[PDB]
Amino acid sequence: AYIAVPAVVDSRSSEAIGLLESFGVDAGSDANDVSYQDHDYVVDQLQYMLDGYEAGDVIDALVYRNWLHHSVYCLLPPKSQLLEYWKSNPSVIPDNVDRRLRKRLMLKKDLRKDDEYNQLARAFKISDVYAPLISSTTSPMTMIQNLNQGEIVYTTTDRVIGARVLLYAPRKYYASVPHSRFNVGTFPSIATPKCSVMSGVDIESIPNEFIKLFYQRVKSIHANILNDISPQIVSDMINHVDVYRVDVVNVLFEVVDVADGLRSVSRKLIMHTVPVCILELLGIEIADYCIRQEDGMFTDWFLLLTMLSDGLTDRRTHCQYLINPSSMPPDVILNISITGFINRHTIDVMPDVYDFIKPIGAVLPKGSFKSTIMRVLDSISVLGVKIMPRAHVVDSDEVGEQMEPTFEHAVMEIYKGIAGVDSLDDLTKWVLNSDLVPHDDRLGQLFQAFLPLAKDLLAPMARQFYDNSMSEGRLLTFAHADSELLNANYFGHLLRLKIPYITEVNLMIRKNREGGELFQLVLSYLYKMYATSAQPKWFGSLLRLLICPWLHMEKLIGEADPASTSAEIGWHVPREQLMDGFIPYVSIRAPRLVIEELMEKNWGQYHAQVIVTDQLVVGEPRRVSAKAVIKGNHLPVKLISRFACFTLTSKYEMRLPCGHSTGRGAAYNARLAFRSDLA
RNA sequence: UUUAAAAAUUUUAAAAUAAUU
RNA sequence: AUAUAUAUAUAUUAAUAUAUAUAUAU
RNA sequence: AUAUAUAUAUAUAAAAUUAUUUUAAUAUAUAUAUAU
Ligand SMILES: [Mg+2]
Repeated sequence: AYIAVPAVVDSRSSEAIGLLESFGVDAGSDANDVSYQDHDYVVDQLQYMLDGYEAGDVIDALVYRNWLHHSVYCLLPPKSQLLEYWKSNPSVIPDNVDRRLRKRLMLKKDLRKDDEYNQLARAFKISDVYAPLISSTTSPMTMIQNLNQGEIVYTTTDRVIGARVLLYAPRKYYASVPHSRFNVGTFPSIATPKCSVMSGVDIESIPNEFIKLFYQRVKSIHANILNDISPQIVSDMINHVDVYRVDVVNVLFEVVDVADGLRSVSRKLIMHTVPVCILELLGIEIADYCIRQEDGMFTDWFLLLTMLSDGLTDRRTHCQYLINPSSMPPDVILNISITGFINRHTIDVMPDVYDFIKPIGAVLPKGSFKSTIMRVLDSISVLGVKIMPRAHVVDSDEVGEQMEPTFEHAVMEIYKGIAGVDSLDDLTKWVLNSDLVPHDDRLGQLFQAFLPLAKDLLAPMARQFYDNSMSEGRLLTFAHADSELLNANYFGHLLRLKIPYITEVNLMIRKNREGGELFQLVLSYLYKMYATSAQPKWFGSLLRLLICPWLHMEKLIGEADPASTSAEIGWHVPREQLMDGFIPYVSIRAPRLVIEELMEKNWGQYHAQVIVTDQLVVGEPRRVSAKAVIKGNHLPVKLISRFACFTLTSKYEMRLPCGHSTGRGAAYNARLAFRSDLA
């Protein structure tokens, strides 16, 4: 038998990870008959072969492979070096080769200029000697056919796909498996009657993007002849822990209005890739739930779910939904009822944009729940780590509040430029009519005045504020539009974000804000008009990274020794220059065997000017604030491998638990240095 | 009966000088 | 005695900054 | 923890349009002619 899965299957590691409990199969037992297959090199060959050929030809060829039929290529050097190898060590010559050619190669002459051997080599071709010879222009369908029928195939090129490539001659003449009745691996085929494909995982959620292309192309042409089997059917047929790889499903639920004992389904939705660990933690299963529980504010485990995922779309009309944040009708979600779970798979929580250790700027619209998400995020501290303290995050209003006329006060006086308004309430009435969605022309006349305030005041103030903030440690900073972080030249990762709710209603729900609620809302419209359209991309994309890796590591280092499983890596200054103390800058947490490996890495080729001060901090541990400015290069994440759970924010500060006296401050030209205990 | 029209192609890849965006 | 071209032959392949180790002194 | 001398290694400076000038021995030896 043979089964194909949407994932890169390997015979070494895929047994360790399993992949079958991954996709949701109950293979767990003394099964030892589901033998995997090596498709790493096959994916690499597919990528290399799409470079020259066409995707349709390559995929429609590779689909007709009999993966349970062992075979192999072996490439020949070109004709010249081939003949050189025929000559030297001549007792390997196939008998097809011409009698004259063999009789002339068996001679010990220099072969400098043999008048007849030159002709005999000119009229010699490789294709006649070795029978199955693929081509330099094979037009690959015969490649897969010849791999299907036979044991060895002879190529004169490297662009081949289907099996491994073996060398024919020694390296000089070139330039620079048992079955188990339940074989599995990627790349479905239709070679036999027993090839099956495991359904249950959507096509748009496949993460590899080459397996994804292969599946799309094969499933749009061979839909009616493929054998689909779900994870339950596969289960019935059968019957250095990596962090940042989490299992995700999505929840199927509908809205219910249980008034006076009469159930009434109202709407059906899909939560779109909440991670499985959070559903396990919160104890979510098939039952009814109330998602407010008091005073019309969400119960906040529901808020955590909605903020840890992508967004929910209606199942009737396949479009996004954006559930209502208020508690006023027409639409109010007060009671839901989860009904099932569909496609499960792993994803890489580490975004590709994040490779170096640097600050993070998360742009959100105005009316989002930034305050409540901060209140909910500052509490988590898994292994005594405090993954996101409240002091490491920069509020969105801070850069505008630090001005003599603050920014919002500066824009409140904008009604003087209009032809005639005479008051802020008349401005809010002249802009949007008797609901939101203001008049676009009037909003444009207002934006032409709002813009110079944002380009001439806010940008110059922010260009200094973000520098001052970057000096004193990594911080997670928010904003109301990417243009704020782009005009003011912001350093760090620029993550746009978005929330699954209607943010414009929060601007009416919240009361005690400067100016009327209508003014806050018009201000949000102006920021949204100053936005430079680009994909906001689902706020949960960040919170999933923030939370998920720690929960997994808590299973591995839940009970080990804190001294043996810990570390900290900061800027070092020698015991002199007191006219040793290091600023932390990072706090690693990982098993002992990886701390041993991190203990020996360089960590010293990274420099920065640390400027210690003499100011005291109200916090308990007696410590003095400091600063630091990296010079040359930034710490890449590869050093802190995928097996440790580090922190993303940190303040710069030094503790002084010896001879308490703060003298004069200074700059010292620190050097990075690993700092753990004995372990 | 002897003479003659002859091809005006490119975008010419790099290295130095000068002018410009 | 010098050089140029003619035929052949032969060999042949073409500023600043930083890091590391040695030594001497503190 | 540092200073000086030494040795080794590394990083840094672009694209386009226009016009002009230069890019088939490397060397020697024998036989031929010529010039100084
Ligand atoms: Mg210019």
